[PDB]
Amino acid sequence: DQVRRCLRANLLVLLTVVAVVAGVALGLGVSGAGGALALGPERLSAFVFPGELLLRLLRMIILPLVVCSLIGGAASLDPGALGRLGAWALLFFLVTTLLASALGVGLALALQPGAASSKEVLDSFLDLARNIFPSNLVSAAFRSYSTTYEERNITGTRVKVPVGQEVEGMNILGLVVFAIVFGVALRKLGPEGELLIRFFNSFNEATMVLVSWIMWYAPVGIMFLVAGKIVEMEDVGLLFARLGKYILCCLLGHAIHGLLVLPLIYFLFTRKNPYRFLWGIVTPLATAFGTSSSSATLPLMMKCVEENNGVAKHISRFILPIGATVNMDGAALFQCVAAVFIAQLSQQSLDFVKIITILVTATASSVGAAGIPAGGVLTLAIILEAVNLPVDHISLILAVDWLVDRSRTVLNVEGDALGAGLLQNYVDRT
Amino acid sequence: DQVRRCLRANLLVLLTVVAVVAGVALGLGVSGAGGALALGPERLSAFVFPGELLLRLLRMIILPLVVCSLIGGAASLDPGALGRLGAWALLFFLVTTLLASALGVGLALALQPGAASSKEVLDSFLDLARNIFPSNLVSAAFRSYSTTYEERNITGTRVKVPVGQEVEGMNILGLVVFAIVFGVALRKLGPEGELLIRFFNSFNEATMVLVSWIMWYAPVGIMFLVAGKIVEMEDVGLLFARLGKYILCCLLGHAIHGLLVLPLIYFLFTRKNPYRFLWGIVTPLATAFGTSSSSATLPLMMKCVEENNGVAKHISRFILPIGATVNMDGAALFQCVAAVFIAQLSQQSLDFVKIITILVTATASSVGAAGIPAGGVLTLAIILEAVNLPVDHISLILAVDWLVDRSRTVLNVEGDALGAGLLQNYVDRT
Amino acid sequence: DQVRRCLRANLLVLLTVVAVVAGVALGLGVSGAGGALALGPERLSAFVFPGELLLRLLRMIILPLVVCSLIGGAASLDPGALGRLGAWALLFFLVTTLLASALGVGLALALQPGAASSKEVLDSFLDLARNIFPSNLVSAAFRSYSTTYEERNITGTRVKVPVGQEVEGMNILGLVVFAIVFGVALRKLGPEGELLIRFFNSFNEATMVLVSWIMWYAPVGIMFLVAGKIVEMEDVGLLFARLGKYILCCLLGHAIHGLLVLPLIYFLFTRKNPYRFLWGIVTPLATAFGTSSSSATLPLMMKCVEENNGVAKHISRFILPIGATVNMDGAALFQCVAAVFIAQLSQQSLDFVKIITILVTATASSVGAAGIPAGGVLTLAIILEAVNLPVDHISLILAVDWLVDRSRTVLNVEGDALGAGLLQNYVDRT
Repeated sequence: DQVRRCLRANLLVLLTVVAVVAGVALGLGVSGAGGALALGPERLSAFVFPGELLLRLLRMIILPLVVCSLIGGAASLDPGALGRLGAWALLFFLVTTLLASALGVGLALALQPGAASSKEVLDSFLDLARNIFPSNLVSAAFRSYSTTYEERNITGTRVKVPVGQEVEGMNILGLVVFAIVFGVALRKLGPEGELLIRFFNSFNEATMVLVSWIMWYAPVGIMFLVAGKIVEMEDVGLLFARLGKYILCCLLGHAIHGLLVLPLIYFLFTRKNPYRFLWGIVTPLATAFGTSSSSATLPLMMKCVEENNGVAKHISRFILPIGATVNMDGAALFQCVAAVFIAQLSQQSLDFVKIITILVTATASSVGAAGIPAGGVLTLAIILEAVNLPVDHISLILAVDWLVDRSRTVLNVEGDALGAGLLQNYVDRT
Repeated sequence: DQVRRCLRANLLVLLTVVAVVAGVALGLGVSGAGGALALGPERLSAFVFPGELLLRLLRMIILPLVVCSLIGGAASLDPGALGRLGAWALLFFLVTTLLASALGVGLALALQPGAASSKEVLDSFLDLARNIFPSNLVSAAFRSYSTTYEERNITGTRVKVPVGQEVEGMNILGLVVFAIVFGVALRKLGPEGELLIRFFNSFNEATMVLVSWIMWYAPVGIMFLVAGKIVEMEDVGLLFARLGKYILCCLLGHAIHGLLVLPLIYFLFTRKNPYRFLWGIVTPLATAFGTSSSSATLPLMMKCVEENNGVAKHISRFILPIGATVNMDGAALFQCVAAVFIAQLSQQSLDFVKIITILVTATASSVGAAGIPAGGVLTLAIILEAVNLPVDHISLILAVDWLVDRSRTVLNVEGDALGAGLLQNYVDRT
Repeated sequence: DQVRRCLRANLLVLLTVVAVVAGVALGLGVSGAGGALALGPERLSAFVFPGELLLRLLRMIILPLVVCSLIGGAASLDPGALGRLGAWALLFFLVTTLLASALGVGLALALQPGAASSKEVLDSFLDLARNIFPSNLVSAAFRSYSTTYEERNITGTRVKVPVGQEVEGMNILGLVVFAIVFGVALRKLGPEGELLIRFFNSFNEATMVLVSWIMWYAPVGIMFLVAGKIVEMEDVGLLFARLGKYILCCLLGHAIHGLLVLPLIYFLFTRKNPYRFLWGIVTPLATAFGTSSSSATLPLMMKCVEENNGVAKHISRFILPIGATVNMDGAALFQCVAAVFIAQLSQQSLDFVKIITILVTATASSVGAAGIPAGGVLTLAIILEAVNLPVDHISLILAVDWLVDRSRTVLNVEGDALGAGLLQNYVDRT
């Protein structure tokens, strides 16, 4: 009786969990021989080919997406005409998202999950500040700046001077900055520039449907990508231990954040115990753990914040609906652990500017992730292509995304709940 | 009395036939010395320079044209709300255009006209399936994917593994696929995405006027291109024999198609003799041979299909006006013989995926060719740039385009006439 | 009392003159040691880095600016429906701007200011005519055509044949030509193509505000650019002599033009003495020298042309407001002396086609310069990037721009004043 009411509703989720559980089985059926006994390199990158085609489609789409959604979502970003009473709420959201992402990078650099087994001088801050502001906007859709060294035989015979050249791989770091600045420009332009907001916001909605079609293709690509990814490692008992250490490190980041950082930020200004606040708001967190979505939590959260932890009733309907779309600390933890776990699963050595352009671009991507159908994974592929990491390891993270999701939902509501607790103590004392 | 009523009406056609007949004369006046006695290579590519400038202008225009006309013509492509009663007519049009193009490629590979006188493994189907879906959309306006080989000294000392890189020459194969998918996306988006259809369909009409100006320049370019093309061959009696074999092979393809393939497709389902149908519709084919245009045939064809070969009168006003713009089998023959005659006039060896991306891109270009002023030749330059063939041989084909046109018009009306004969036998039996 | 009425009004001009006068002081404070005693090349291009960031931002903006302002300003270019009675005025404006620019190039090639201290054959007119009409429009936003030579061992063993390749650096020469032709196309398209004029003219006004923000950043960049530019020369008493010879040559070009060329053009057709005309129009030129702006001159100029040098009263309100925005001979002198002074300040040897694409692109940029905030300097950076000159010397020209501006304003009003004197003698004789 439930063959056309349950399976038809979430057919894509059943299809991708069948494709993952038959992707590990196909990879084990190839690894029973191995990566070189069935067929060698002449057909190794022809068995894994739909798992390359999915990445071709995703890299095709993240060029219109991050430059047409940021223009339409920074031209519709209101200044303090929206209210300076909730601008401290936006500052709190940005600061706690940056602290969440920095805690994720720090914890998955300290615990080091996945690492079980060119020389560039420290002035590559210049190689990032030349990359924020690109030289032109058509040669910043496929290639970025990079400084290489040489010898000129001056002052003796050997000295290392840097020379600059634009090498391949697009810069999403310098194409979200132009998109943000152009969105602020179209907001400042007023009613003369509404045609551009309508054009760039009908172009973003004409790309989300392409994401819908690509995610409908994505079971086949994720099956062959998992199959090609657990064969190339030539080890199955080690990769599941690396995934277990990844889940342990990300759950530890969620627990450490939501039990010691946001309580400390609440205690530093309110100077009342935040655990009484959390004991008031158990049941919205208990249903956010339940349904694993921050949309069905918001009415019950906006209700239950009133009776126990009494607020002024005009900020809890103002910062809470913009606290479940803008403030997402759990997605910041997931992007900043699941993109320094891939950097220790392929040994890319994680230069000190890759930390900055994995931290600020996952702060600037947890505020607009939950509009995309597969939001948290395509917005991880964006920050993987922004630091030139291998995107092919996205399927070992999409395989264990449910264990992380069921405790990732609660941080996104805990953040703006403690923001509602914090912002009421800047108006009860003036 | 007819100096301002006849010459002013078709001045471009008189100008281009004067420029062709003075292009062969100028090429013969240079070949009286030859390609190296007047001036050598220091001024050989300075005498043929306007015939290079015309190709620069055409390659400039086929980037906005095939990506802004396909979006506007696939967003205005109606689904079966247009009618499933004539969706078998569209399937018939696509199948007979593919069969016409395959017959053209097969016949001009078998008879081999024009051939009178890098190693890549058979897995370059991967090099086309990586090219359908490009990696990004700004680096697919000038460069396409291509797999090259090397040696890695593994398993012995010598093995041939493929490595990938994006080499120059744009991919029109993977820029019509994104345009088609984006047009279907803008159709699905409904009334929120009408601004993009108006933008991309005012951008296509603001490029057709550039085609009008370039075709007004085109006499000078075609004169110097013919002059440079019959000098470089260093032979005049052989090139006219190759053009004669080209005209013979394309006329043989038209005759074989319109007398043995579409009759066979009609006989396989209706099982009545199609030559009685053609004996009913002699005179619309006889005036389509006359005026050499499928626009002045359509009222007389839509009339004469009724009285003799009686139809249900609601499909002959429905599939016939969409059978003279969409179904063009003669243009498919002309594109798929005149682009494997250039591949045997310059020895490009015609790899087995170039047959596929000369067959499906001339099936997908005979449905939108007759809106451009010089439609059948610019849409041949498109499929020449899609397979990296030399576009410079377009002027030996535009020189003999009248002998092919006067029997190319009749296939485009014979196709939908037999489609009207076929579709009436899927409703008289239900 | 004047701390919030004078300093708040022109804060950017005070900030940039403080940044220039503290840019020469910082450069002298580094040159007290020199370019290699404080820190060598490992930190020489890290002290001059904001003066590189300003050039990165300017090269980012001149790609949307010159292709979105020319479309919107050539689609709003009226044909002779504006009037053939003032089309000779537009021809006069174009001819005197070309003569002004040619006099500037000739005078700063003859006097040779700043010159105190690859082989390509003369057929690089082909390398410019292949660059006017680019091969495609996405690979003409960052790279242009360039012919290099080789040897093929034919006809002996050594001969020099040219081969072509697209090398880096965008072609603004071939991206204003497509923009002009597209603007004429959108004008011809009529009311079907008003959406594109509104899109490309709301995109140009959404880039002028980015020029406003970049010019607000520009004090820091111009301070560090002046500081890095007077250190690298390793000479301070010579660079100020080169700037003095630059000011002398440009003032000599202004004086020679406005006292011997436009008087000669007036005398060649009217055959009356133009110095009586100038003695009538002393005081509009005397206030144009005063306020240094051609906007506050136009009412007094349009008044004072009537009473003394009597005109037909319908051309002095028609060609004078389009003579203070379109005709700017002083800006043509400044662009065509200040871009062959940089070519003699860095020894780029000034090939005979760089004269043509520094002359016609500064004729085609003095007609739309006075809409940009820093118009005369960004429109100099455009023509410096169009000929691949070093843009880094823009700050030695922006430092002495006031001495040139106060006598550059008077040529832009003298031009259309003598045009009003000229055009009245093609209607008083018919």
